[PDB]
Amino acid sequence: DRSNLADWLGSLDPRFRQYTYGLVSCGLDRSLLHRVSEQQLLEDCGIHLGVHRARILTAAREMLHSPDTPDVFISYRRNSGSQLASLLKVHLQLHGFSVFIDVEKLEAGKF
Amino acid sequence: TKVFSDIGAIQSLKRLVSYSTNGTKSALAKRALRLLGEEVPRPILPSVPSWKEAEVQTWLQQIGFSKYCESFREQQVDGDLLLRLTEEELQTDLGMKSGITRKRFFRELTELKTFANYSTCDRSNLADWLGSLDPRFRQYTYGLVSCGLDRSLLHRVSEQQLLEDCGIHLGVHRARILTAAREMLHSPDTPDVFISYRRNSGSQLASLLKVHLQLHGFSVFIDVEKLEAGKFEDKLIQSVMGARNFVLVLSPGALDKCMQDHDCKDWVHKQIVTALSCGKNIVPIIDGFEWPEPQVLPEDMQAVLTFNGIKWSHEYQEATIEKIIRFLQ
Amino acid sequence: GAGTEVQDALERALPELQQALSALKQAGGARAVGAGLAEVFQLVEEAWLLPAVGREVAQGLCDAIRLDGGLDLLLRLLQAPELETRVQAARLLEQILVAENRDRVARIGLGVILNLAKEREPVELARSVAGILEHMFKHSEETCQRLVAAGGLDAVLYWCRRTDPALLRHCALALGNCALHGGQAVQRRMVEKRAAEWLFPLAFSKEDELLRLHACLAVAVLATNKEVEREVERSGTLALVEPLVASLDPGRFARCLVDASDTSQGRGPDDLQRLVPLLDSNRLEAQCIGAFYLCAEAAIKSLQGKTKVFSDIGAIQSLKRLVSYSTNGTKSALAKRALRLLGEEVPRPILPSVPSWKEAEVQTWLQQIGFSKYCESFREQQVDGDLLLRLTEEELQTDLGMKSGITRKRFFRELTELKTFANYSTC
Ligand SMILES: *C/C(=C\CCCC=O)CCC=O
Ligand SMILES: *C/C(=C\CCCC=O)CCC=O
Repeated sequence: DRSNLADWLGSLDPRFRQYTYGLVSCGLDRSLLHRVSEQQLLEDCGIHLGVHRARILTAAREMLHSPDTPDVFISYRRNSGSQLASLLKVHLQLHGFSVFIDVEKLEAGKF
Repeated sequence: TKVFSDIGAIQSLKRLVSYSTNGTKSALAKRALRLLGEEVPRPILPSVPSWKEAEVQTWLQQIGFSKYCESFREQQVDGDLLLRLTEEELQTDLGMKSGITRKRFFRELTELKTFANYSTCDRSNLADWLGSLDPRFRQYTYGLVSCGLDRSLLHRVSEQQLLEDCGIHLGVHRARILTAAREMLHSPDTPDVFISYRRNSGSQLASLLKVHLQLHGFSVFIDVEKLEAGKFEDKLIQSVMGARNFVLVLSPGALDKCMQDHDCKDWVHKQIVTALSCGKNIVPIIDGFEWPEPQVLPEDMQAVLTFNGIKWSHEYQEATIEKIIRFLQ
Repeated sequence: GAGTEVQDALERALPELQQALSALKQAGGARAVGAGLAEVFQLVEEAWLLPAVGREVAQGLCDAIRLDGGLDLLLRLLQAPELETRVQAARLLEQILVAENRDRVARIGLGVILNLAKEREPVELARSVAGILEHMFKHSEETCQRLVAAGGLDAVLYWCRRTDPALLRHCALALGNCALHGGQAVQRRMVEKRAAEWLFPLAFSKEDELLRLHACLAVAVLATNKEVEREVERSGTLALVEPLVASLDPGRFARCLVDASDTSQGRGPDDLQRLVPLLDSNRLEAQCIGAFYLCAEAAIKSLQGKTKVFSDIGAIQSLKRLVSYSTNGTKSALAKRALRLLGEEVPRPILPSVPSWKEAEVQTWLQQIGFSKYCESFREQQVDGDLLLRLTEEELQTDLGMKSGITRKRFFRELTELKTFANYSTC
């Protein structure tokens, strides 16, 4: 369940969480949910209780409006500076720099 | 060893070795299955729709439905039929009584259909389109290319068609395909050059030039010297007379049959004449040619020696090509 | 008998590989490795006579160099700036390159192979490099996918504008393997690299007949890829196929396929299952190259008394269709020959004017699409031409007694092929 549809359904009503798998199998996710029909919910996703369909479907429709250049490069000896290299990258990536690392393993493709 | 079997590891490993692409993940899988002792399955050829009854039996065994191999052979299901099996056929004809078993079958099939290489049957790469909507959709490729839909036609299909014709069963899925389809409504005697040459000597250079020039946006024609019929090959010269540019491949002695060809019957001789006649842009390409006396040629073609030619070099092929193009009009 | 000799070989060859391993330690500047290379290359060339002497002794000698042999040392020898001897290593590597070595060098050698591929000008080198690439391409989906993208294809294509039999033969075989073994993706890339138009030189050279056949097998397989069909068609090289298959004789090239050393295009159940696609295509340029080759094997394999291959490969029924609904003389001559060479009776072509067919012609076609189980019911209900073209599922089920839905389905599929070939002029 990539979209935590479980928790969404679970917010409508804890008893709804049971329909998770049936919905993630028809492939619906949170973004698609705004488009499903009563019929789909019934046949495809196997929600059987009309009352339940209707509530899911409704809350779905309220989800219609409620859905070569890195910054830095680190060059270093893989044998000695490998440690510092990674460490910096991490730190800088946290701080909003896209970094690149001297992956020294490759010789092909016009030197 | 009984651990792995019960943990549900063996069948999982088999799949990593059946529908594999990566070398490593597959090496490892092979090793593991051997280490457990269980036979290692050979990978599946992915081009399903061109599979014979033999390959269907192999996959039936690697997804363990061997109970059924016999019925599949007796009804000689092959590649095409496999990809098109319905629940009914599976139940009745192939004799899979259990709904739950049908369901596990189809689940295995859908994995196949998704790994399939559909190149032989899909001219419009509908596979990749469907696969962009959602990787799980790629499984409908064959069903759509069989109703003949292609990318250009897709904008016109109905929900009903998708359901019945192409056998997409899940409404939800139909609806998404159909929608993205509708967004695809708005998102759906004279060659330039002729090369005349001796098929025995200049055949090499001829082709080479054509290729190079075709890359560079000239439509070329070649001296396919094999034909004598149809009013002394008048069709041959319709091409030359129409060919704005005329490349002559001058190999060492390319003008042998042209030499004193008074009947104008040698195709090379003929062409030279007709090009000269039409006042065509003649570019001789010099690759070992020693220039003869014009008098040894018929008068109608003597003047072809009076066109400035280009030295051929295989070594700096591209450079030579650019100069030749420069000389073309 | 064979093993005794293989063992005998290894008893000399392995210490000879060690005699080489001593030399393998140094460089070829002073021909320290140079002699050693010249030795072991020719030693495995003397042992390359053994696959012929026996049947594919290649494995034995190769495994020696692989498992513990200086296989990796030869890969490093390529890297070694002893260009004079790096071609000698390449020559040797090209030789010692069975499936075993191929997989191993796919892990390591691959990188160095391509690093050495970027070297172009040295012709002798290039020959051996295009050589290793040719074997490499025929390894795995991902191995192609690699080489193609990495300029391995771009190497063989830049060497396709050269003038050297072996170089050219190799390039042709490569683009062959690359088209065959590689995926959809690989193929698209080739055609978009202008590979179809680059096979033209090879296919247009009366000088070399085998080069042509190889060159055309390649372009033919590309045209089976419906998605790239048109681009191959407009290349011009696709028209150039059919004449060629007429010229040569399958028998003649069958002899030349005995001694393919399973390095070029050796006889095997693999190749057969990869030709059947062609025999089964739309393009008749493919169905020609298809039949030609499958006929060359229909010779050898019957001589080896192993016909059972074709039957199982699904080749026989495919061939029958090429001889039933045929138009072209060549593609049909070839088909007839092949079926005779396998011994299986050759079907007479079908008269295409279906709707004027009598009950007799319906029985004949029922037999050539193998539904003989049903011939009797078709005669008892005296189905003729008109009725055949109009059969419904219901009639087929009930009246003609085809119980199985799946069988009905295969029937109709065969019928639709008929209806499409039909001459409907009378009606
Ligand atoms: C060893 C086998 C496949 C792995 C491919 C390695 C590619 O790099 C095939 C044998 C299957 O049992
Ligand atoms: C030899 C047969 C057909 C080929 C036609 C040649 C045309 O050029 C017929 C015999 C069938 O078995």
